[PDB]
Amino acid sequence: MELWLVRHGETMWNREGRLLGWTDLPLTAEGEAQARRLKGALPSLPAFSSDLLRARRTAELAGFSPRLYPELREIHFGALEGALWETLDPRYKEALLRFQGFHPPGGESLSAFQERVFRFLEGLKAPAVLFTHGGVVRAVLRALGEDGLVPPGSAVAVDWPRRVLVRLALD
Repeated sequence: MELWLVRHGETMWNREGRLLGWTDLPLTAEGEAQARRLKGALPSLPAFSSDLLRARRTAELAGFSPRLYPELREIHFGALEGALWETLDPRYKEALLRFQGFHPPGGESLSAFQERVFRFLEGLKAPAVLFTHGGVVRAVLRALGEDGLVPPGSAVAVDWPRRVLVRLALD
């Protein structure tokens, strides 16, 4: 089934390189500009969005009025929320780089995160645009066997759960 996933615009923790999960930060001015650029570049499909501010706002600026689902949230980093990627302990860094065996204290395991995301995708009954997060887009792209890193404010379309259709970045 055709699904479009959008990585929300940038927040301050993107340029600062800090893990941003359930911490509810707003978009930066540039993050809002990235979101506005998506208007007219995405299909007019039903829209669903993570309830976190940065995702909701990206959807709004992109011209949508999405229904909110926390199931579309970024992974909960637990005690690692706000941690600088640069100084992350090797165990955590390798786990995130390899996207495996990640279980932050007080947070959500990568396994639980994947089950959450894929369960939500399975429940969709028709093509839709999903305003979400970097980790969600990454989980989907990786499950489809491709590199999962995409720019903030960019999108990807996939035929779930078979293949990636397109990656769309604007400037």
